[PDB]
Amino acid sequence: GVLITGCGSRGDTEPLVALAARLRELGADARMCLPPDYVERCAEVGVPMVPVGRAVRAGAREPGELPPGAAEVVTEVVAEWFDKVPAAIEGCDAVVTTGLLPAAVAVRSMAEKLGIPYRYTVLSPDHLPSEQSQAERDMYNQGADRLFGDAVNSHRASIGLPPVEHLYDYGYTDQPWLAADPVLSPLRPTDLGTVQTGAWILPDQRPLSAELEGFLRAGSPPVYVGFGSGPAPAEAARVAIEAVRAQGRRVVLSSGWAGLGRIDEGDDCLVVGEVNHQVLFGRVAAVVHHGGAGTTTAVTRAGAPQVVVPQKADQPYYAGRVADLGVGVAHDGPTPTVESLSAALATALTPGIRARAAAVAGTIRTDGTTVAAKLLLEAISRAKLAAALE
Ligand SMILES: O=c1ccn([C@@H]2O[C@H](COP(=O)(O)OP(=O)(O)O)[C@@H](O)[C@H]2O)c(=O)[nH]1
Repeated sequence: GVLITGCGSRGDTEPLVALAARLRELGADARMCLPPDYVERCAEVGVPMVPVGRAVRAGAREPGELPPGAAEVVTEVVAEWFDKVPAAIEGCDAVVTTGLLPAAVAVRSMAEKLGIPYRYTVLSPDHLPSEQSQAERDMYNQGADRLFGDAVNSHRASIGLPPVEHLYDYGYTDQPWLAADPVLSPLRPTDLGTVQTGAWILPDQRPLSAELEGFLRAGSPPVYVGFGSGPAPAEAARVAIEAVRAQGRRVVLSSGWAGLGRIDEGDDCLVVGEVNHQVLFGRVAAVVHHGGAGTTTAVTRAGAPQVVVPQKADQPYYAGRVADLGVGVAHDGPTPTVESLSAALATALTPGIRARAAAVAGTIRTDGTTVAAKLLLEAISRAKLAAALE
């Protein structure tokens, strides 16, 4: 089998689920360890998953309950991953991981004990160890060793392993994969070591809800607005609904983890939970979003013009890429006004940008999980998987 693990928000998780589902399609018994947020997501695509640790979404936790990334709970997190992974990693021939470092180091430790290959994956080029300075890598290593090195080493001893240090190097490896689209996120030409697979995208077969189908059929193509797993700007729903209205468009408002909702009873608005983005984004006039490596990839592949309203990370990088590609607008700052979002939308709603977005869509590959599957085949070899890829 193959074990796939991670701890993070939806963007850290969805690519992993994509890889797991692809591996199962290719005849490999891929299974996962993920935070409990993702139970429904894995089940609906037929991927076995073992929940590990605290929920990542605040609203999924108890009041006052700290997130898995909180420094205060790191000892517990390390213990939990060492407790729950052994049953899942049994019978596995390789492990692929992204996300939270203390969890990743626990997972690599268990891979090391079993003598099976471990691969870490990053989702945007700026996160590659080789894109950090030496001083930065030193700093990350020292921080990790100091914060949770003792806990990791205690659990390593419990399974007979020697101590390890430089936990950033250890968790990320010396050459993590880059599961990111090369058009959207180009890798510098001098980097020969990084394997850039393309984004890991699950071909989404889920139907749209009856309510969303009805909404789409009942009028002109709407504008989607959503902020994904992350925070939304002050007055986000009001500003976005009013700005979209100003452009003579209907609104699909994704509640997201921020829990956005309608501002009135207007029938020109539909509030949605989880949706099939691949399908929906082909049926909207534009997408206002946080940029989100995964969301940006989905929008770009769907060919919808964009307004990127970056909040944190990472996200300003994607806003800039979208603007550079000419397929959308990089909103100036994290907090739109009705005026600023209206202006950005007007630009994103031209026939020209529609054509540009349509063209760039065809350049975005969706077979990154097949590249990853082949990489796994070669790592394990050094059966049904070789046969399926042939
Ligand atoms: O209703 C939704 C919300 C999210 N996604 C997918 O979840 C991923 C979110 O990726 P991103 O990197 O933007 O994650 P975030 O920053 O929101 O955690 C993308 O593949 C989205 O298309 C989806 O299919 N439907």
